[PDB]
Amino acid sequence: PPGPPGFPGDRGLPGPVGPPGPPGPPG
Amino acid sequence: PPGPPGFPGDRGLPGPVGPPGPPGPPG
Amino acid sequence: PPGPPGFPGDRGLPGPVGPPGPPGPPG
Repeated sequence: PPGPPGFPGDRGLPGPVGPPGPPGPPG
Repeated sequence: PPGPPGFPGDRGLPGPVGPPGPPGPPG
Repeated sequence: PPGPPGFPGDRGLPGPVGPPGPPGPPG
């Protein structure tokens, strides 16, 4: 008889860090 | 006897890029 | 026969927030 389903996979890697933000308000 | 368990699932796909940084400090 | 493949892993989490932007214009 056929075996049972394989074990579910691991969660993926986290995404990369986001890019830098934009310039702040004028002084 | 039944066959072996199936092959393990693949790791999930990488997550999306993180959000852009917040605005900088005042000038 | 071996069982079917395992369910694929769930997608990774979004990355953390990017660095703060630079200081704003001198104004």
